[PDB]
Amino acid sequence: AERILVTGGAGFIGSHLVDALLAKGYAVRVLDDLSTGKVGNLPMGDAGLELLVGDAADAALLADAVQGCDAVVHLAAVASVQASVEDPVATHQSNFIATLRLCEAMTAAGIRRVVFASAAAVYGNNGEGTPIAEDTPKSPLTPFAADKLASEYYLDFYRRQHGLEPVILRFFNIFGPRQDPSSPYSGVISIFSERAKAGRPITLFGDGGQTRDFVYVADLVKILVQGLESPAPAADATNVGLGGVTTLNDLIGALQQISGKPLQVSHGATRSGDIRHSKADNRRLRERFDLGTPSSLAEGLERLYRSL
Amino acid sequence: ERILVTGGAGFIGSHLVDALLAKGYAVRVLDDLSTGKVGNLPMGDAGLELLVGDAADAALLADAVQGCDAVVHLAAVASVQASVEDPVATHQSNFIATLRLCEAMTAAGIRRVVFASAAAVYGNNGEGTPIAEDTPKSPLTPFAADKLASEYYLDFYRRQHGLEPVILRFFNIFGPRQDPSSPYSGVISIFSERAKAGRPITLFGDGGQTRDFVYVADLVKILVQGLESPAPAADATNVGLGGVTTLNDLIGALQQISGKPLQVSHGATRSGDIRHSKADNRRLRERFDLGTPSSLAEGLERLYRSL
Ligand SMILES: NC(=O)c1ccc[n+]([C@@H]2O[C@H](COP(=O)([O-])OP(=O)(O)OC[C@H]3O[C@@H](n4cnc5c(N)ncnc54)[C@H](O)[C@@H]3O)[C@@H](O)[C@H]2O)c1
Ligand SMILES: NC(=O)c1ccc[n+]([C@@H]2O[C@H](COP(=O)([O-])OP(=O)(O)OC[C@H]3O[C@@H](n4cnc5c(N)ncnc54)[C@H](O)[C@@H]3O)[C@@H](O)[C@H]2O)c1
Ligand SMILES: CC(=O)N[C@H]1[C@@H](OP(=O)(O)OP(=O)(O)OC[C@H]2O[C@@H](n3ccc(=O)[nH]c3=O)[C@H](O)[C@@H]2O)O[C@H](CO)[C@H](O)[C@@H]1O
Repeated sequence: AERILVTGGAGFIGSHLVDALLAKGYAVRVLDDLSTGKVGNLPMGDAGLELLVGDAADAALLADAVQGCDAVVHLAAVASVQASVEDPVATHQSNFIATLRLCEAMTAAGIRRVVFASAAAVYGNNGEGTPIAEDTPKSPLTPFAADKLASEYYLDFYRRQHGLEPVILRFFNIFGPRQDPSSPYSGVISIFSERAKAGRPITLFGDGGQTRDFVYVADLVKILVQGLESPAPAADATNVGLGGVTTLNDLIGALQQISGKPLQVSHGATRSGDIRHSKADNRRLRERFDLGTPSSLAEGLERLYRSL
Repeated sequence: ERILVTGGAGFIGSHLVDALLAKGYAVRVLDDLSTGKVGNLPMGDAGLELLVGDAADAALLADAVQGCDAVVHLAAVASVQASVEDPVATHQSNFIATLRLCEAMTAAGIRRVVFASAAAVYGNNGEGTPIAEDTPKSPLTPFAADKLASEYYLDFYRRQHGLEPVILRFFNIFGPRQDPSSPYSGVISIFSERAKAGRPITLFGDGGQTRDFVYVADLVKILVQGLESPAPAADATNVGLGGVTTLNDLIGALQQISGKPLQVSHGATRSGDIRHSKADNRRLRERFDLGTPSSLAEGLERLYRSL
């Protein structure tokens, strides 16, 4: 049985990927420092699962972790953009050095396929209010965003210089069960859903007209598995957004209806770094992957709410 | 007023150090002497202070910026090929040193930093076209990705912490003290050393390739203006002259300077070589006082006369 190394596999997106890889018959090795990841997210009773707790920027750990692995999915990073604004030096280790060290370890081990979690943040404000195509000029505004873009550049260098096979995916806004809502900068759907379940007020920053291209985690996981299994993945990046439009106000009403309970909406000022309109151009994604019928917002919110 | 020059013992840096001392600045050099040479520096000037160490070293940088009014950040492993051979080690010099400097400048309250970026951030996208600053980016090596990442971090420190970066993308700089010791050294430093020594040169390709060559003294003038301008622009500026010199032109010009003919061996075209590279220097002309730059023949004669 083939083995998949998944960095950041104990986190929100990773642990769902781990569940799906195991069900398909893969062996899975998780590398995670448990900074936001959780052992309780993993099916520790699965004989096909191994867990290494450590830093993904640690070259000695990566030299051990890649041995016996046939492919990689690189999800480890400090996901909070705001954390990179507060501490660019520390987060640069997790958000870029880990990518560089993984490229070194994969090339030494002879492993070619790596699926990489890049981010819509590399566009910055360029293309706002339009479907953002992948060749939109880049404008990373934070150390996180610049580190994701730098990661793409280095992955492409190892592709051309050393035969690596990167699958670069720029996630738009992912949501669903296990997304951690404990931070004021957690994803808005995890925060809003947690408050609605508890019967407590949510806070809306701005007028609510901001739009996001939300993707339910199970649809992203399908794309991640396809990235591991495709015979000759494209060299350049692929947006993972649906090209859908959801205002925060749409989200508030849909969530309130699903919860069956009243929802108080308090106000706060528009966030300083807030992009108003964000939407992916889905053409490369629809050409390169079989999306099937993705979950609608309502379907994804219901699955989230019913899990808590 | 004291200026910190990281990489100040190198080719461009030491010419800058000379100019800054001549203008009355005190100058502090931070250099690890990997390629820089103390012989490039006017040691015992009494306005010159030399620190030897790693520009990525946090504690050394904290000392180096203390008492400094401005910074020129030239330290990097200049060789693209060394970054191909060792991405991990060169990332420390080519990017971490920039991040650590941003941190040290913010803590010490120093705003102005002139930064040596590079035409390599464009990859091959500039082939055959005047290369403007919004030419799409395609850094092909760790060196080029690190220069561009340095740019992005510098802009983040500008918006988040009040830094004043002057981002300059150098095209093909040449002149005295440029190390001709590598096969990948600048073509002018290699051809000039061979012409002075009366030894054959190797031309990779047909010699029709064109480059936008900039004599180091003209770049140094731009660097000083970056330090002294009252309100520099936030985005990058290409440093080229918009000049077009074929390698066959360069060979003929050097033959005429040296007085002897140059034997020219024929090599294959380098893989990935850009055939036609020219800056669109409109932003340079608008933001800086270019005066009358040295022609190629002028810069070649000054280089050749110093060998
Ligand atoms: N909307 C989204 O969720 C979204 C959007 C764009 C990009 N991404 C990217 O997707 C990936 C997964 O994010 P997520 O939403 O599941 O959040 P997450 O925080 O739950 O997952 C991040 C995981 O990485 C682990 N990790 C962090 N630093 C590490 C290190 N130095 N060494 C080892 N493990 C480390 C954490 O413990 C956690 O399990 C990240 O790269 C993130 O930046 C997510
Ligand atoms: N045509 C060109 O010469 C050209 C073109 C584009 C960019 N640049 C950039 O201009 C700057 C100067 O390059 P140069 O042509 O003068 O070459 P150079 O090698 O002579 O100068 C580089 C200097 O930086 C120093 N240095 C290197 N790593 C260091 C470290 N970790 N800590 C401290 N000092 C360190 C070296 O000792 C040397 O003195 C570099 O950033 C280079 O990438 C040059
Ligand atoms: C010295 C230098 O800064 N080189 C940089 C410059 O390369 P460039 O190719 O622009 O400059 P170069 O000086 O390395 O070479 C210019 C031309 O001369 C040719 N040639 C060179 C040596 C020789 O002995 N014979 C010969 O024919 C060479 O193949 C090339 O066609 O720009 C690139 C980015 O786009 C990289 O940043 C390179 O590192």
